Amino acid sequence: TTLTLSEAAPLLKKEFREGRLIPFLGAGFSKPLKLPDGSQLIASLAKTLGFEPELFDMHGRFEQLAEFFAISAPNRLQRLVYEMSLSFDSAEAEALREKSPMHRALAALDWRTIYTTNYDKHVEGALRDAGKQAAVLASFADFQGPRARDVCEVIKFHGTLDQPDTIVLTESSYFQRMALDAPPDQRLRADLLANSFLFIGYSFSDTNIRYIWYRMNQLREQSQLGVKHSQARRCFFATHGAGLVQPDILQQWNIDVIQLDPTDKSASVARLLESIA
Amino acid sequence: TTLTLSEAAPLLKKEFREGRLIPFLGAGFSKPLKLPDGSQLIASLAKTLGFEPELFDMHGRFEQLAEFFAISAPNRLQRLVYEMSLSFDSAEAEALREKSPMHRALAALDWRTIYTTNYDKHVEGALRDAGKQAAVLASFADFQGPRARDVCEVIKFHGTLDQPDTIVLTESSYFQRMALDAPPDQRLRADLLANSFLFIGYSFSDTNIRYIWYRMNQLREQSQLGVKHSQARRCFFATHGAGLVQPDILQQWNIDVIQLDPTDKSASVARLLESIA
Amino acid sequence: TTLTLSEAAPLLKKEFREGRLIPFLGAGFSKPLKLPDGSQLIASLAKTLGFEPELFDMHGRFEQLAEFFAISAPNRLQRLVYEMSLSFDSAEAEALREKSPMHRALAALDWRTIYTTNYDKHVEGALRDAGKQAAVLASFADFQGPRARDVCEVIKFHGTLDQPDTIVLTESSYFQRMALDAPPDQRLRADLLANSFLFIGYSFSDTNIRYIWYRMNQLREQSQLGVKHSQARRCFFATHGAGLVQPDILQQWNIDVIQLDPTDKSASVARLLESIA
Amino acid sequence: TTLTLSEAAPLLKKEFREGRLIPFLGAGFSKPLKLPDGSQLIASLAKTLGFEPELFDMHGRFEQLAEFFAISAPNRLQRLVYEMSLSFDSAEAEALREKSPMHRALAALDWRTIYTTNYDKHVEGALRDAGKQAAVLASFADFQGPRARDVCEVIKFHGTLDQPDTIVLTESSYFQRMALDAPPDQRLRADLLANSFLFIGYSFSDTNIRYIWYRMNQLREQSQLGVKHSQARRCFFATHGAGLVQPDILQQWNIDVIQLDPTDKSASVARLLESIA
Amino acid sequence: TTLTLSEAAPLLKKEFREGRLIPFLGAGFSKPLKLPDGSQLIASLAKTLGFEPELFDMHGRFEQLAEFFAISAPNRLQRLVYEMSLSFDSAEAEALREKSPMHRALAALDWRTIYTTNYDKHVEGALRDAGKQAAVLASFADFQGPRARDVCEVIKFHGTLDQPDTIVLTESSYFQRMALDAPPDQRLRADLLANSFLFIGYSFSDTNIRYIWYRMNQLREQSQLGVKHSQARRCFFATHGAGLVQPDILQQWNIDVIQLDPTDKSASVARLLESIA
Amino acid sequence: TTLTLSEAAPLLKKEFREGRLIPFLGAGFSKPLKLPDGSQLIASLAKTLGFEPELFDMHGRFEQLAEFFAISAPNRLQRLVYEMSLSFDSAEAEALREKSPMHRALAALDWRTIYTTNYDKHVEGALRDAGKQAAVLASFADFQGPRARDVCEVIKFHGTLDQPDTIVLTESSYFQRMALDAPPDQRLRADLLANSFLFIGYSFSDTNIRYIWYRMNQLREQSQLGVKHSQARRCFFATHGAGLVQPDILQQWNIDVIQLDPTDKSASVARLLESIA
Amino acid sequence: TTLTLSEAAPLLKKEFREGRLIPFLGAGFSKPLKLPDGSQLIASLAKTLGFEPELFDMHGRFEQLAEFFAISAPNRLQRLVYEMSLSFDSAEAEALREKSPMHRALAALDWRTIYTTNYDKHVEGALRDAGKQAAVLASFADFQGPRARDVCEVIKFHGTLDQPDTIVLTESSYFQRMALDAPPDQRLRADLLANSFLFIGYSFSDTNIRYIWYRMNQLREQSQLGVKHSQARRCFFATHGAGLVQPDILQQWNIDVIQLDPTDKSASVARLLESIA
Repeated sequence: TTLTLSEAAPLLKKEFREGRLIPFLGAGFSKPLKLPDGSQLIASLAKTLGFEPELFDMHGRFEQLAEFFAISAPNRLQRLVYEMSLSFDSAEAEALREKSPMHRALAALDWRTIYTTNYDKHVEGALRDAGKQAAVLASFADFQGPRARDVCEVIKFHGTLDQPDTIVLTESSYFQRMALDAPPDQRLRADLLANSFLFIGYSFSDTNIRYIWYRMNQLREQSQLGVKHSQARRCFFATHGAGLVQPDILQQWNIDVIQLDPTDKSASVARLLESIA
Repeated sequence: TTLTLSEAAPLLKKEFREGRLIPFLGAGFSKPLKLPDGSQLIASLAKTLGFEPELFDMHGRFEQLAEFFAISAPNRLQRLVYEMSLSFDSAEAEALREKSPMHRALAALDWRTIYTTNYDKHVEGALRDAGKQAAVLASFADFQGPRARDVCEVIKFHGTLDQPDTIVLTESSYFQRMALDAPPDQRLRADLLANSFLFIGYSFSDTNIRYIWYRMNQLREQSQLGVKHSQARRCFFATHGAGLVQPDILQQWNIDVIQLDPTDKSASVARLLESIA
Repeated sequence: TTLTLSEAAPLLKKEFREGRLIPFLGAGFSKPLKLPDGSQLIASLAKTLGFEPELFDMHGRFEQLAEFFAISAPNRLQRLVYEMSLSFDSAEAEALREKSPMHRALAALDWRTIYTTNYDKHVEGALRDAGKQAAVLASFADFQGPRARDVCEVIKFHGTLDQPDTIVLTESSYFQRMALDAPPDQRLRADLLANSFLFIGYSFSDTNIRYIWYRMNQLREQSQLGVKHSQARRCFFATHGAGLVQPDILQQWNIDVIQLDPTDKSASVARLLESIA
Repeated sequence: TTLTLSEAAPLLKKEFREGRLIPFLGAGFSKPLKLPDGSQLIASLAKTLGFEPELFDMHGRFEQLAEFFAISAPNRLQRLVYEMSLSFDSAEAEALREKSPMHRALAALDWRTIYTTNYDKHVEGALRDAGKQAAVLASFADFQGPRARDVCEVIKFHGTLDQPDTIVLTESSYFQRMALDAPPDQRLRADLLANSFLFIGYSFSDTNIRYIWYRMNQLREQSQLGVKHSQARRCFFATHGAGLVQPDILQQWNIDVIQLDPTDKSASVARLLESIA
Repeated sequence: TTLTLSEAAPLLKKEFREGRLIPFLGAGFSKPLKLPDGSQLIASLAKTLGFEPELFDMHGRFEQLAEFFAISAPNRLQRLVYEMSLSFDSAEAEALREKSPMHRALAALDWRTIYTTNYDKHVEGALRDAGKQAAVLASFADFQGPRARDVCEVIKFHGTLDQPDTIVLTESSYFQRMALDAPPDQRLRADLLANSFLFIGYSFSDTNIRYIWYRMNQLREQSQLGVKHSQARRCFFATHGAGLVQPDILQQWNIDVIQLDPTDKSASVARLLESIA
Repeated sequence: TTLTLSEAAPLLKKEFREGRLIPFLGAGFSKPLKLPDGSQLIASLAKTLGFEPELFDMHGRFEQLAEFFAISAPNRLQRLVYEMSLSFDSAEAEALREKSPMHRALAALDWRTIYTTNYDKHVEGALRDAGKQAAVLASFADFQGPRARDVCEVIKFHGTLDQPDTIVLTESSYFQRMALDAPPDQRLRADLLANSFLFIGYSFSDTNIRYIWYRMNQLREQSQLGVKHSQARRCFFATHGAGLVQPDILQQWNIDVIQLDPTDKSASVARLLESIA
Repeated sequence: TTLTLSEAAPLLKKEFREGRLIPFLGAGFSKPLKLPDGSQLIASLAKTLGFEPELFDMHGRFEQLAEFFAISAPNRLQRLVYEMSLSFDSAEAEALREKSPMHRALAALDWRTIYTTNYDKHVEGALRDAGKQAAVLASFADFQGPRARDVCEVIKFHGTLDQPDTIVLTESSYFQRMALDAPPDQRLRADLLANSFLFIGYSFSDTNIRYIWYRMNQLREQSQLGVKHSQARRCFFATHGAGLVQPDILQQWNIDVIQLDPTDKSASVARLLESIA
């Protein structure tokens, strides 16, 4: 129950010719940019509170340690968003983004909507490197602004570093995004009615994208509760290690798993995006 | 920011004299009963599908492996609920429940409402051993039935083994209980307006009780959105290892952490419940 | 499809002996107290804005005219709540409440929970006249306070005049109570799981109690979505003019209509409450 | 250093003929209306918290006991404002206000501005009984509303019972009115530049009107800091017991003390207001 | 976001019929009177100190050069106020004031309060030419004096030339008027609670009236900090060149910009004041 | 809601190890020195004005009777400051200060800043008896003078007897210190941003330290009006009789009440200061 | 009335040996770091709103154009703070800060307190390059945190780029900092009582530092209003072009002007800071 590269290529091409394919890009898409972890950044900020960096990492997950900065030392949480903006959007990360085959193969296609969950600017900046125009959508003021219909709309699903109050990084902020009331969430509610999604750069043990995968399936079934049940467009999830139990769970959430070649991570994602063209 | 046994004893006693203390019992409360794990039970059922037991456990969490039985081999999921009912409610588990000081100290108090998240019958059966009456509340038909006001109402928050369609064990069933629409959820929505909760038998890395801890705090703040902000009754969480970061997070969710003595797990919980008397 | 007085009397008595009957009292229950209309009060306050009283009533419903005071002249809306508290809870209204057979027959029964939607104090004051104790529940601070189990809890579903920020009288406040997030709403979510309701003092053209009648039925059906469908306790609505189409609609909302004698309105309600005893 | 009735009568008449006399009415002006104390009302509300009424009065001043309701039981503070509105503005208090010679002698004069610090409506209602028009000014919305120049403006310096969020009764609300930032305070800042004040109904041990007496003098001296020092209009304070040290202190705060006849309190105030005519 | 002449005429007329419109007149209102600059006057007085007139103007703003006379040669600062009184209030300036259509259209309306920031007498003298009475209010002794209610009160916000110690012309005097403690400032604190302002004769680059525009908005928001936020009366600013960014800033300071016809400056202001009639 | 000696000892020790604990010493700290009352001293000076000492005390509070000397007989007010300097700083008061355990336990700790409100020299002289250096700060010339960083700065909040023009003893001087413009007040404005305060030697009925307790809380909340609300360091107030209502009021002013043993007043304060060490 | 380099060197050295000299660093101190203007940055962000960059600069000052982004397009104001943090704190600005003789001569001295008004980190980073420790103080949470007495405290008077809600850059934020209520303002109120200030890097036409220069002088004179007038420590302002009128104004604001050599701006500031050593 797992597609290969050559099997999924005519399936993705059919969704793209009629304009109904939306990429949903994760943290693994920014892997060739050699960015800092963030868990390494939050551990070095804990030295001022008396923590050793390996000892502060012991006390919980990354969003739980950021919860601790949000309530006990709020000036260090703003310091964390500050030095991620210097690191994730540095000039060295732009130079790797010029030569990355993943970001070139993404920008070679005329997308209409691109979703991403990472905070850096390298999804839009890939489109600017190809001479294309992109519109960042993170806050209410971004949606209200005018733009042309030719422009690909890049929705920052968890905020952008240039709008620091849109960042979803604290554990309490992840829990209140489960109600789906943010402006990126309301845009997702209308796009799942018409489109198929291509999830790239996630792991099966994320537990946040798994709730989104569940909740998208529940909103598709709820949208056809009184009418006869019609078949929906199939979503996709590109993986390098699919496993043996998790692809069967994802079938019932309207998502087919695509096994990519695990020898070179960045090349096999680039061959997937070039087979859509 | 952590209470001890002697510091939390007058705080719990003040809530109990005016009838506003509700225990919320977890899987660690059934630890002295020597029950099977359930993850061990689901691994031995996977031998018929060609899995080694250590290899089937590798492919995900326990609720995710039960999701796999719910969609690929539904007769093995009903087999799992069957042999948990033979194991968790066996005669050997009742005999340990007679002599358990945790279950005796729980039943020595005249509670009005007891919440529990585990499937076995040993919360009510502790009350039956003390000569007291208990009313199990898991489904809609349980709430509709008549009972006296003297009877302690034990709400099975995740179902009961004698009503197998109420069991919350599949991963999709955990995700749809986050909307809080079940009859145990609607009872919780009214009890958080008036009561304080005593959480016993959980870990900080549960990620399901953490959403409940968040969502109870959000429903308290939402219930006083137009009126002036008044101080609510404080909830409590008894732990044997509190850590160093997690008790500060729980303070903002209206929950004080009680450090119990970690040398004997079962005795220190029993000294907590006897200090309320 | 309409019950009479003698037909509904053993049905109401069976629900009352096992403690599962809750009155839900409307504005028609305070009809013998000779209170001012409120629409007459809001029209006389509009003289300072240049309106004739018959002309200000023309421009919309009562909750819509109170919306106009909430946004254009907020000191007149607080004046309206002020002079309803002088009028609805006057000493002349208490003296009629002493001799009212509706309020005496209500207080002759040992209720556990009484719901009411009107702002005046005459539901609790009927219980105080019979020597019984009542607990007013309108805000979050009311639920948090201590009380005995013998005391009948009177939940003010639309607020109380002694807590003016709990009053649901503006049109926008009626619309945001449709989400059912207030503390009287969260108490209603748990009481519909176990109880039957006796609606007294409403009209079929209210359009606010009709949404509540719909939404209670939807929450009963949602509470048994996975289990087998069991039969719920039947609710009741006492009327003096039932009509011919509206009682059939109410049957599908789990509500039986009771036709009372329309010659004397107050006496026939009093004969209903005395047949429960 | 104390004026009598006949000595102060040509001094008050000269300020009134040129329209520069403003009454500043205290709690002693509502003494013939036989109102409840308020300290008696707050003591009877403390029975629900377990206090005896003589024991709750022991723990502090009246504004300090109202501070205790504002933070520990906020629904009882709104209950206090509720039952003062039923008591201070009752029909029995209006009937005594019809026949009170103090309120008749106040309304027989064509005032331009009347200040009062008590919450009841009996300063305006005295003017309505004489067939005159009055404009209540307590909140920002009251000043914004239109009115004629003939109408006497009655500024409620500590709020009105029909606008309960304007009430200055909590101790913290008295402390933040010392900064003089409320809309009645900003009106007082401009009226002290041109007018003389007649303080009626205070005691020397009030400690709130003493700060106002100090701060008015400081604002007069600050308003002529660069120009040559000119003589200001003299303010007045009518008393029944002047004492021996306190009238000399008030001379340096630009206030002359008028000794009234202490045998009948209400008659001697009425002879003062009739000598102005 | 800019009103025209015909759009703002019913808005100004509605504020004037209910007596809540106050003009706030600047230096551009005395432009047709052909007065000397003052910066030209202070430069010619610097010849005695060894300055060329174009060189003395180089060393700072006009209020900063007057600061230099206040501390290094105080007899030349009094000389400056002397020869402004001979020049700004000359007989030639009165003869132009007789025939000025701006000053005739101002005096054709029955104002209650007129604010002005310029030192000359031509705001009152316009009212004396129309046969109307005016009361100059600049110092504490002016407010203390008696007057009738029919008389329009003209408050000199920065002093008058006949009271030379009230002149606000030194830079240090402008800085200490930012605390708003002068008698014209205390009158402004009470008038912003009830009135709308018509600012005529200023520029956007003044930086002194911009602080007043900010501080009036802050005092309106501070006056409704505990009550519900009600809508205030809108202020107005008549301009001949509005620009493109500055009218949007003024919207948040409760001020609408009125674009007047820039071809004839004096005629378009006169058409504005005649449309109010 | 009241700490004991052993409960508050680790809380005070944590603030002291990081140098953020400032004592704020009242008149009860100079109680073992057997000083004259001052109210007894001002009554004996009134014999020359014709007053009996028990009769002069009747006419007002102590600061009000000192107001009477400031305006009617100014040479007796300077006589009062003269004979307090002979009495409060006598050689007999120094000998009791040598053996006082309160003053020894205060000087055994290396404080950085000590505030006191009493006029005598016995707070610095306690530090000189322990061989430590102290710097008295009362006037502007004291702050301007040079000193080392090792020296504990003792700020005389109400003046010192060796600088008689700094004494805050007249009622008008207490009222003008409520604006917080004195040099001890400006130092307090910066120290509340970083430090926690230990109030020793006051009563709940002081009404001057209650305004300071209010105003410190208001300045903490004003200092974080635009940023997210962070938790401040908790202040402390040591008492021998705490009462039952007043400790709850002080909780909202960021002050925890410490109940000391009332059997020996001086010993229980000394055990508090030695538990910090 | 202007000091030279050699004349001011023993005056600055005497204030530094006794620890009473505080630098107050402006935007001209970050001039050798080759930072972008900010007015250039805000003009390039206006291209998305339809402005040419030379045309958007025409419509007002820099803080007024940032006011326009704060109310009409708030996502571009956060974009401005974002790309100043990438530009002002870049790695190229750190490398120039290593070799800057101004920043080396500043860090060669053991300061106790350094004030700065610019947003970049190069005042602390100069101290970190010399192996010294610095503590950034911008928000309330910064003052509450612990630190040693050896550490130089660098107070960011207008905020820091790593705490974006502390930035004072909008025109309305400059106007509300004139009340001096921010935590850097409250620290300035206590430091002017004891210290002398060295202002480096400002112009005479700033109009914001001129209000601070005025208001510091007013707070020194207010702090000695009742005592005899003593001479204060003299403040200093280093300039490259002093002019001819402005140094005489600054003498009355307790500030002496130091004329530095205008041929090399950065070298003459470095010779000033090395003459203090």
